Amino acid sequence: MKYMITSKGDEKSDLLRLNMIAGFGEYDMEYDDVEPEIVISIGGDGTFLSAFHQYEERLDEIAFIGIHTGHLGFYADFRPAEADKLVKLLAKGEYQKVSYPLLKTTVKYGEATYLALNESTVKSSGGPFVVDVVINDIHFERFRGDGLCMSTPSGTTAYNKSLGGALMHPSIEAMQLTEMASINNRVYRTIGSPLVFPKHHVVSLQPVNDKDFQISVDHLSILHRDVQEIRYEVSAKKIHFARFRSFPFWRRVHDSFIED
Amino acid sequence: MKYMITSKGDEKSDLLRLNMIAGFGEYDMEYDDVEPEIVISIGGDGTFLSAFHQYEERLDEIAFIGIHTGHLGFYADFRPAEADKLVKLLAKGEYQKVSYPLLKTTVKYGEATYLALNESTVKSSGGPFVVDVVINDIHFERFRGDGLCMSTPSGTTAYNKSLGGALMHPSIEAMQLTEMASINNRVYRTIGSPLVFPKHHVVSLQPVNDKDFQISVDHLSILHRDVQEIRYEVSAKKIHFARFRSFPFWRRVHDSFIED
Amino acid sequence: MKYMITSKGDEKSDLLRLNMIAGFGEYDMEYDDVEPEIVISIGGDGTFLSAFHQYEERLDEIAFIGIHTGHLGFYADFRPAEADKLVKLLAKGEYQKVSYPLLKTTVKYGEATYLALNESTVKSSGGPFVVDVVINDIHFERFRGDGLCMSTPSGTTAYNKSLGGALMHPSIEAMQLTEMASINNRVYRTIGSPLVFPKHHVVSLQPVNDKDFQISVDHLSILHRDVQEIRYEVSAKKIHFARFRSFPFWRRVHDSFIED
Amino acid sequence: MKYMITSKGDEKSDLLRLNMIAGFGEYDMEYDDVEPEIVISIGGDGTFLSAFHQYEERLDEIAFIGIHTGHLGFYADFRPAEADKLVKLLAKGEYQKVSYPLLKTTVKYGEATYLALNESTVKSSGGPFVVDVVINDIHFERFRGDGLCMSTPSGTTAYNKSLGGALMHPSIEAMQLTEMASINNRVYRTIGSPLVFPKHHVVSLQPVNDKDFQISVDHLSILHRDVQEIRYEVSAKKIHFARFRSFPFWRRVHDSFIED
Ligand SMILES: NC(=O)c1ccc[n+]([C@@H]2O[C@H](COP(=O)([O-])OP(=O)(O)OC[C@H]3O[C@@H](n4cnc5c(N)ncnc54)[C@H](OP(=O)(O)O)[C@@H]3O)[C@@H](O)[C@H]2O)c1
Ligand SMILES: NC(=O)c1ccc[n+]([C@@H]2O[C@H](COP(=O)([O-])OP(=O)(O)OC[C@H]3O[C@@H](n4cnc5c(N)ncnc54)[C@H](OP(=O)(O)O)[C@@H]3O)[C@@H](O)[C@H]2O)c1
Ligand SMILES: NC(=O)c1ccc[n+]([C@@H]2O[C@H](COP(=O)([O-])OP(=O)(O)OC[C@H]3O[C@@H](n4cnc5c(N)ncnc54)[C@H](OP(=O)(O)O)[C@@H]3O)[C@@H](O)[C@H]2O)c1
Ligand SMILES: NC(=O)c1ccc[n+]([C@@H]2O[C@H](COP(=O)([O-])OP(=O)(O)OC[C@H]3O[C@@H](n4cnc5c(N)ncnc54)[C@H](OP(=O)(O)O)[C@@H]3O)[C@@H](O)[C@H]2O)c1
Ligand SMILES: [Mn+2]
Ligand SMILES: [Mn+2]
Ligand SMILES: [Mn+2]
Ligand SMILES: [Mn+2]
Repeated sequence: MKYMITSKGDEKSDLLRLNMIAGFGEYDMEYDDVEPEIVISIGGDGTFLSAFHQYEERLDEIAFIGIHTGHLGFYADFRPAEADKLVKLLAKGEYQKVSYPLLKTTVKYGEATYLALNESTVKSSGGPFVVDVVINDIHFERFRGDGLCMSTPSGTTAYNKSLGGALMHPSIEAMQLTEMASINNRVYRTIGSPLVFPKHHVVSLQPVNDKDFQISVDHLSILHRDVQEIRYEVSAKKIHFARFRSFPFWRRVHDSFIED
Repeated sequence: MKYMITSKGDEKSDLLRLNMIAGFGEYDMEYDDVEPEIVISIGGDGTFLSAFHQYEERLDEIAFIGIHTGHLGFYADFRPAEADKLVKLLAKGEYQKVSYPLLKTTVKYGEATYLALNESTVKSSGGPFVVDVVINDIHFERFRGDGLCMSTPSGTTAYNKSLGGALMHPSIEAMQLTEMASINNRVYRTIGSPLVFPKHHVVSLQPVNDKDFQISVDHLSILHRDVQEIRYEVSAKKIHFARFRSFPFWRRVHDSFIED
Repeated sequence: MKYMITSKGDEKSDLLRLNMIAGFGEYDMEYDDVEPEIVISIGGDGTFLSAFHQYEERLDEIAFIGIHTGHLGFYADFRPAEADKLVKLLAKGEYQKVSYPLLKTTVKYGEATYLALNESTVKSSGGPFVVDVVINDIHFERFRGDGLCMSTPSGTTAYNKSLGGALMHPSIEAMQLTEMASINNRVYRTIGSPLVFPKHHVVSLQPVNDKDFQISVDHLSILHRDVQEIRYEVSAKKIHFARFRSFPFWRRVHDSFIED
Repeated sequence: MKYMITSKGDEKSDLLRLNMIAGFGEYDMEYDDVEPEIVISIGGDGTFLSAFHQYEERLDEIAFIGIHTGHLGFYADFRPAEADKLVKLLAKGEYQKVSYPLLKTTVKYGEATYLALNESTVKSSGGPFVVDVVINDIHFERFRGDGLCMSTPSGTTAYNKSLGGALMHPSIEAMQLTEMASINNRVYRTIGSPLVFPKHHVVSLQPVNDKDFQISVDHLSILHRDVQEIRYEVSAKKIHFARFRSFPFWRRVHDSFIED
């Protein structure tokens, strides 16, 4: 099988990467960073997201694995001392594949599309943020605030969590929308609660006055000018994970927020 | 088709009920309150929940319809002035059926089972509330607080909403757990975020010291003594709704919280 | 100086109490549990609150000291290994006094008054909770929910904190009101935010339908029937603390919630 | 008395301004926009804040009055139809003065000072926001998130409110700090609760890595580069309000968020 390794670029990660490559040479496994089937990320969650966006054109051909040399390592399944055992099990093909939903963002002018593994958010180019929120072509609310966040299931432990969103098991094919500091008074009104949307629903944001927005997708943040629409839907594409040990989502959540 | 009507018992509701019965007599529709196929509720959401728990043994044989003479009327599809048109459309059979998920609660001693349309909650019999939260047999957290709430999708606009939970579209077969005033300090720790569980997962609450709990199911509240386990799962049973007009969940939410 | 010691009644606390009494005998200090000037509490925060309510008639004649053999120990200034040094410093009179504000609750029928060191809360006798909230004789809101909490400054780290309230430095002579799961929809509306009231303001709760309420004051909880009014104001009375080492409130907060 | 009027610049406001000037000519009142004693603002709250920052060097020489031709008008005491009666009462000197606390922000490099009527906030220049929070020279927490907000009492109905802060009566000489989307996980920890600081306390923010910050003061937002410290304290200076009718803060709050 062809494989690649992405390193956080610190010393431990580079060297762990050199050892694993050397380990893989002992199994006739071709390192190919153009068309791999297995992508290993050595670092934290930012390094893993970078690895994901490097290969966003080949998502179904690839299965990902993270190694935790970072701080939190939510998407990681392995600590550095397991790295040698990873090489072995991965070479003999003893793993099963797990798929998590992804988020499609579309931006139109007067079209760009993006895939997010954690979330996509929207803020103004500076100055007040005001958008209308249209759900399946019904006008739902006019949002005044700092911004909005739309999150995948596995993204709900991330920025979504800090905004009061719910944590969502990734077997549920959904996306979740949360507010950033909404204004609510006599004249302005938002739902307040996060909203959880099923696979077949479309949430569109439409400008009211200013048409420039700071749009983010995972760690990337781009300015879009003269925007007509930002459309959110659950993607048809999925990320595949290589699992060698049963490591349930809720245990992952527990270890990351409660203890160990 | 056999049918029954439940009234809030105020004057408008009783009289609207008398008129509809008289209307139904003109179509050879048998009023039967033992084995109806259609149950009409005239009142608010409490009246509708009562109607639901009256027939919890016959859920798949029945389709429900609510008429709003109450205050909020979330589960209502009709205002009183449409009542005459309801009789007609229902008699000629021009409706489609919509199904929403339900919540199964099981309580064990040393077993009682209940079905909830909004939610089931747990509090202490007075004195401190402390439980361990076990998800799919993995121990997730020890909860110290006032109580916990587990909510259906259509229940998320209800008590769940007031506790900071997310609103959840009812096409998603899930249940959602939210905290009531959790204690978080140097020594005590909860997740904080609401949790959204898929159909196949089991959440069990297990006592730590006191074993008496105030358990609620929709409007009903019962004391249980010497409790060993409270087990939550998404039910295999569903509630069926008779729909004559397309009335999407998110429009229902909008009309109930934003305007009109 | 006359003194008393209250023990949590576990083995460590009783024995630490016996040693300190024996230590105090070496200084001609009269143990008097009727009219002490110094009250030492050995246990956690519940033990300290009990000690406070034991002497609520003699608040300005007494200065309190807590010793932490409990779990959190927010009101504690000493760990058990410092107990011997406490005896000494307290006998030679090398301490300064610190005063924190208290909360006055008045309940009227058709009058009972209470002093709270943490907070006083109000819930229904079971069934729905609905009250009007009158501030300085202006009608402010009608509250529908689970209950309300009114907290002293030093109480804001306690139940208030779990309800989203702000932490408040005790040099500020104020009381703070927070909601328990308020209902907010098209027809029902509360402020949502906690409210912070100055010394000279009066907040009165007035029943709407049910007139029986579960009223709490610190760890005590009493049923009141046929209630006409619950009136909250910042008390004229203060609790005095004996301080031997500078131990600022914000450091106390840090040690209790962030680390150490 | 010398006086000036600031207009929102829409048609109603300009014309209401022309009429009031003409009204004031009938009383020998000198319009002076250099050294007035009375500053009238015609518009919404943004127009009023602009009026405040225009005269921040002469705060004790001036008393402010707002006229509501905007949308919310929190700082307004008058609607346009009262404008004629305002001219009269203000000319005959029948008013009393009300003073609200202000917030001092100091920024140091390797000093700029600002006065805020609502709040001052801090965010990064793009990229992650990380600061240490030092209270009275004790290190309290390391904040990771989107930013922080420090608010006056009368500012607590504003941005503070949208971030979950408490509303604070302006007789309390305090400032309140609230988080913008803090990150809390196994490794990162913030207090979460808002913090309310008394007049004599100093809160200093100190950079950890990036030293460029987007700092706001009311409607103004400035980039500061190579920042060493951001220091918050309750100002010695106060804003004076001209009151002709008793209009209590809590009634103002009620009218702005509950109804009318
Ligand atoms: N106010 C906020 O909470 C906020 C603001 C902006 C971005 N973010 C998150 O930061 C992500 C990307 O930034 P970055 O990781 O490259 O730098 P970063 O600023 O260090 O990310 C912040 C933290 O989020 C963690 N994280 C990332 N994905 C997660 C997930 N699915 N579940 C739980 N935690 C997760 C990171 O873990 P590691 O320790 O392994 O790096 C890190 O601890 C965004 O996708 C976004 O979700 C959060
Ligand atoms: N702190 C809280 O928020 C709280 C506490 C206890 C119970 N509840 C809710 O009250 C329900 C049953 O009580 P009740 O209706 O008989 O008396 P209730 O006290 O009047 O119910 C409270 C309000 O919830 C509304 N409601 C019920 N189901 C809803 C839903 N699926 N979505 C949105 N709103 C909904 C009711 O609407 P109507 O105006 O049509 O009656 C009423 O406005 C419980 O199942 C529970 O969800 C809420
Ligand atoms: N949902 C909630 O958060 C909730 C519900 C009811 C009561 N309470 C609190 O419990 C207090 C009395 O109960 P209890 O202590 O006898 O039994 P408790 O149930 O053990 O008290 C709960 C926790 O609050 C802590 N606590 C008490 N006063 C505090 C303060 N000023 N600041 C920070 N933490 C404080 C206690 O500390 P220790 O470990 O030292 O005992 C304990 O960790 C009430 O006054 C009330 O504030 C909280
Ligand atoms: N996410 C947020 O909530 C957020 C973000 C940035 C700024 N702000 C607020 O906006 C203020 C300045 O902006 P702006 O007014 O010029 O434009 P703005 O964006 O229109 O201000 C937002 C709203 O805040 C209201 N407001 C201002 N001061 C208030 C107060 N003391 N109490 C209650 N509401 C108040 C404004 O009232 P009017 O209708 O009369 O204009 C407006 O409704 C800032 O000082 C800041 O407090 C809020
Ligand atoms: Mn990272
Ligand atoms: Mn009801
Ligand atoms: Mn205790
Ligand atoms: Mn404005």
